[PDB]
Amino acid sequence: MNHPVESVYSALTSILLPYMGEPVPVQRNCSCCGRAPSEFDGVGFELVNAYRERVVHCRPCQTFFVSAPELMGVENPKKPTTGQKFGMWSGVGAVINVEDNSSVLLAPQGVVNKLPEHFFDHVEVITATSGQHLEYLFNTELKFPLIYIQNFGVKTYELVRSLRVSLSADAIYTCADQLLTRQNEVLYMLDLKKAKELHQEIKNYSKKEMDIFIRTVTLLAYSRITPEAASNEFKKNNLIPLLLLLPTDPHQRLSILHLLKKV
DNA sequence: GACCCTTCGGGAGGTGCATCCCGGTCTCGCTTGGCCTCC
Ligand SMILES: [Zn+2]
Repeated sequence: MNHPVESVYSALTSILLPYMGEPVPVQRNCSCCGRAPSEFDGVGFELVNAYRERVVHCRPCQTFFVSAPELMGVENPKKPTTGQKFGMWSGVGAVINVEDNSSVLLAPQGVVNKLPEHFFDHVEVITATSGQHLEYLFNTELKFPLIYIQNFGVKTYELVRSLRVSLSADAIYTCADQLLTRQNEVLYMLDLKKAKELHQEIKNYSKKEMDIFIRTVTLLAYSRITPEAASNEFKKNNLIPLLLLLPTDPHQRLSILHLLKKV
């Protein structure tokens, strides 16, 4: 009930209830989220995946494995009778406003084309690829708390177990269907407040100065240039006030630099 | 049957010629249904 998968379900995949079906009561914890059945009210969906594994899904988890061609379009013409699945979407992002329960679907142009017009009524779909997700996050006024599924992907189990609610702009969790262990959440943490202030301060610097700053920071983060050389370049180009806004973590530096080079 | 006394100075390069060219890969880290066999 009080879990991110329920939030995304109610906001985004509660549009496919009429093609979902009646759950079959179960006694084991859902294999997809992994949470105990105490919050599923004792019921569940019994299902077999393409690897012939007996899998239980809860009401939120099962929505990712539902075929609704009449609502989500046909994903592959070679298999008409199965449609686009939220758990099989790769390169498709989604921002879930938990408090408002509204959702925006950042899908590429091909996915938008495959979606029937009935889908756009329930879900507001903006045409954007995986590269323009950060553009949408940057420009749009996000409402918190929210769940930012950067890439729905195909690893639905790792997407559900990666779902983290982003309470504020300081730490926006980019869930991209890769298991969000505490060891790789730095790659999936988007510090949009710092990125926005760094972009605001990038305006004071010339295009050449900002290209030099970005290249120096990227090379240093990959240990291609010595810190002495990078410091010399920063001092010669007067980029120290930019550096004071950088996180000390090189992976965070790379993430925010990707954000800057996208905007 | 004991020492003698051990040389100088020359003069020590010149050239030529330093290639052509190939030809730089497949992959794959996921799930699903369709189709094809087959216990
Ligand atoms: Zn579940």
